Amino acid sequence: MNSDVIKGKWKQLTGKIKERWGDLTDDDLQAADGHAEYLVGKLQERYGWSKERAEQEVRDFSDRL
Repeated sequence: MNSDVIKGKWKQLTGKIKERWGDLTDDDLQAADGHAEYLVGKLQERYGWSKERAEQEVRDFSDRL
């Protein structure tokens, strides 16, 4: 039930993440770490939510996968 498929298809999902969250910079996504915790980091960097709120939206994107 718990698997980070985001880090696997990261450089592919980048465009879909930029589509999902327009405020997220593709260049910032297409960097390094990739895995879920990096989405949270960029969500904090760009937006600035609570990690729990970030988790929810990240898993929302994971649901779309």
